Amino acid sequence: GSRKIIHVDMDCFFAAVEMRDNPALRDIPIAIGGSRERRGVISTANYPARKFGVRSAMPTGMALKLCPHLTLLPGRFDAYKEASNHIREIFSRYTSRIEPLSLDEAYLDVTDSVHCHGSATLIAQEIRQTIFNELQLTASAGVAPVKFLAKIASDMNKPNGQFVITPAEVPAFLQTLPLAKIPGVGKVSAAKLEAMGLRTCGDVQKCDLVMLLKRFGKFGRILWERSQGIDERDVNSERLRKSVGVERTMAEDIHHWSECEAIIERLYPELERRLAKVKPDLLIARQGVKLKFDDFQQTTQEHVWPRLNKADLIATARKTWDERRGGRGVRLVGLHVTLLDP
DNA sequence: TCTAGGGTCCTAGGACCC
DNA sequence: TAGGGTCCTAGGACCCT
Ligand SMILES: [Mg+2]
Ligand SMILES: [Mg+2]
Repeated sequence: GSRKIIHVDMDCFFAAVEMRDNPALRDIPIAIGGSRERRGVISTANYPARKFGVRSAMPTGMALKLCPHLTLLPGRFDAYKEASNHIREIFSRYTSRIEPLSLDEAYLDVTDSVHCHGSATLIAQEIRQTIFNELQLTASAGVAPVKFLAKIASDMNKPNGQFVITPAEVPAFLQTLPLAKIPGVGKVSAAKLEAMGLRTCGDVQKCDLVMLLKRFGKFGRILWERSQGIDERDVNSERLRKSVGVERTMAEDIHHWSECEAIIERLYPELERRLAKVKPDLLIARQGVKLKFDDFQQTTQEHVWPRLNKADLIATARKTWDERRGGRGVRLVGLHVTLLDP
């Protein structure tokens, strides 16, 4: 009983939308990201910019040093949300078994699909073609028997391509697969694994589950499982958002409580507006604040609270400011709510 | 170069309950 | 009756763009 999992992933999503809506941007290096003066980072870049080394999460000052002609865009999030809604509606034409992971990607379980003669390869191709036909954006896709391999596979033939891993091909694929390619294995984990001589899934296959469990806890079981292609996580179409946050990094650090309070006055109506979209009565489980300091340590303090309330967020930020700032500049202020459970 | 803003999930100590 | 359970909370790795 092998499943058929597709992972669909839009190509250079934000930049692809901006190029479609303004073809003057198609052939020059562009990126969505905050300006160097706004102390921004790159959200994403198109391929002309990626050629210079520009990457997501790169500080904008670095991207502009690599690519002096980089054209920087602020982002049009309703445009991306509209594209997201459209591709999820296209997914629904093939299956209801859809787990979105972000605006531009989703897992599909097409095990029980009768479309395209049961071929997940052809379903993926048809989805990608339909997306191009109806949105004039391209997507890539990965097909595999489990989630994480499908998600890895969708990167292998990007842009505008796809890659299929059959069960017969899984062992050879895993043997030299870098651990850092597994979603959830990030820089810190890959470095700790590298330092004990573990770089690939083939390396972890030579390890004892008990050792990994002592050395990493539950993460060690996930590493053990993924390194032999085990991933029983079902595609789940019923996940719901659990939190809403609004935060801003200032162009210059602030050093005075008056400046912090003034920023919160701007953030609060935005938090209220976004909460009201999903919870019109503003009823919540917790609310709280975030400060990030000029040396990049960050603190959050949140608490049980029944309904979004500005004065309590200001009061809480004042306590955090007085108690934890230690004369440092503050580069970021944020507000936060935790939503009621169901 | 100088480090975003939207989030999910896991950990772990103490409070609290029995 | 010596420890078994379950929330509150802060922090941090990690994910997407
Ligand atoms: Mg993408
Ligand atoms: Mg994606």
